[PDB]
Amino acid sequence: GAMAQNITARIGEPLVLKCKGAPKKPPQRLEWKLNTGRTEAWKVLSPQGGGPWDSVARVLPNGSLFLPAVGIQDEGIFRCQAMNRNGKETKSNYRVRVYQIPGKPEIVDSASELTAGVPNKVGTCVSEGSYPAGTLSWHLDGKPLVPNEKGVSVKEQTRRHPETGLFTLQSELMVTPARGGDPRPTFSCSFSPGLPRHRALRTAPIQPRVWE
Amino acid sequence: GAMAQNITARIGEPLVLKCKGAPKKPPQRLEWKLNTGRTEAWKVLSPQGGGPWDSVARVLPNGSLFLPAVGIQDEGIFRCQAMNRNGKETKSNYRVRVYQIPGKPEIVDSASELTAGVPNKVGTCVSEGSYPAGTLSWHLDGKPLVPNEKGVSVKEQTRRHPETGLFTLQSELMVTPARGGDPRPTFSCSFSPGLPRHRALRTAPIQPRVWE
Ligand SMILES: O=C(O)c1cc2ccc(I)cc2[nH]1
Ligand SMILES: O=C(O)c1cc2ccc(I)cc2[nH]1
Ligand SMILES: O=C(O)c1cc2ccc(I)cc2[nH]1
Ligand SMILES: O=C(O)c1cc2ccc(I)cc2[nH]1
Ligand SMILES: O=C(O)c1cc2ccc(I)cc2[nH]1
Ligand SMILES: O=C(O)c1cc2ccc(I)cc2[nH]1
Ligand SMILES: O=C(O)c1cc2ccc(I)cc2[nH]1
Ligand SMILES: O=C(O)c1cc2ccc(I)cc2[nH]1
Ligand SMILES: [Cl-]
Ligand SMILES: [Cl-]
Repeated sequence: GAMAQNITARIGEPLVLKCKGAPKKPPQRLEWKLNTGRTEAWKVLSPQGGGPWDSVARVLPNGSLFLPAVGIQDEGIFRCQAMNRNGKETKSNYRVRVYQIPGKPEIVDSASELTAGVPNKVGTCVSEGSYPAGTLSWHLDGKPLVPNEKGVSVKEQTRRHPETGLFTLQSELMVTPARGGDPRPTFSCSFSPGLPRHRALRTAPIQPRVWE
Repeated sequence: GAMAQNITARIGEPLVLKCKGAPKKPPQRLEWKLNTGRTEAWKVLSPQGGGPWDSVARVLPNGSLFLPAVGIQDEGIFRCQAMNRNGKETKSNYRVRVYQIPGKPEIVDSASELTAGVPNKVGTCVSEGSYPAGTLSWHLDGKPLVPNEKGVSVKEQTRRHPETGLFTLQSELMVTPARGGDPRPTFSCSFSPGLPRHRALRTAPIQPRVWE
């Protein structure tokens, strides 16, 4: 599309979008246009408001668009077009992407005993409540574990909450420890969000014992 | 009072205040308490809402307090008290101060001719639409002009808009130019807001001719 300001809105939280170039108070010649999961192509919202959209998004006195609680279906394009007292036309363009942070990831069914030279199920990492899905990754003593390599194998699984649409991730790690290695390695798991500039969450490490 | 987070809210703009430690969605055991120009001591606001206060401030689904258009009377203390699913009590304390930026200051009735050795009316600086009042200051070639020093005299005036309560400032500068000075000095005027970390606004300079 066109050049836009990217907005990352957290699910459940309010969102205010500024209509640039609008008078600070009524009277106002402005209109918002949005194309989201809630619309069939473009929907026009006006200061006068009215109808079902009043429960989703309303134009504020200063012309900004206000959404009291952002949802998954509010992802999309939000545009404002305004005329000021001097007659200049000003346009605002926002690309809104929504997200939710999962709870802290947890390692379940961890092994306490690993045999070197044979495949071993190390553990299962679980992360619940993310949007977008994001990914789970494993770490050995700080170094990321690369799947399908040095005897490392990972299986992954994704479920969706039937009501909220938030994602639960599950990742099982299997390793074949090399003969003559660290007898007490430290394994950990991290959740990486799908969105840029978002922090990664890490589990408490597990430290099984290995048989050389 | 108690330790608080300072909030500077612009008049006419929405304000969202987070209720820390609250569940992200209803059901919620929280309450807001506010003491502002609108209240007689403390007023309690609840998620259920209702009554005239619904037109001024409402608790959002995530527990935050939302004011669609802040006014002068909204200055004051805003507190939230919340219990989470684990039973921990969390308190939020906000000291809200409101403001409005005036229009660009202007010099009117500026003189084109100053006689050195006698008092001369240099000009009158005008700033309209500020809250809080703020102050007007004069500058000679970048250097601030200190009133009642070196033949400098300033007279000041403050008016209030009868409906909006915003302030209009007026400042008249008189100087006695020293014999043997800059034949074309540059005078300017600046508005300094009453609130900290807010930028100063400066007028276009005036450059009269001075009389040796
Ligand atoms: O209500 C009106 O008269 C009015 C609405 C509106 C929306 C965008 C532009 I550019 C001018 C406008 N004028
Ligand atoms: O009338 C409106 O709401 C409106 C239309 C429109 C077209 C391109 C861009 I960038 C912003 C816009 N805003
Ligand atoms: O029924 C109500 O009290 C009520 C719901 C609702 C949804 C979005 C907006 I903006 C204002 C609202 N008021
Ligand atoms: O002027 C008013 O009373 C007023 C208008 C208006 C529009 C959207 C929302 I959310 C709150 C509002 N309050
Ligand atoms: O009656 C209720 O449900 C209720 C409200 C409320 C507000 C703050 C705190 I700490 C506990 C609370 N319990
Ligand atoms: O125009 C309306 O129906 C309307 C007024 C109004 C005042 C405060 C809040 I929070 C929401 C509002 N909606
Ligand atoms: O979940 C609730 O009780 C609740 C809905 C809702 C919609 C608009 C506004 I402003 C405040 C709200 N609070
Ligand atoms: O109702 C109360 O007793 C009460 C609530 C509340 C919220 C924040 C702070 I700092 C002090 C408080 N006292
Ligand atoms: Cl539609
Ligand atoms: Cl009261």
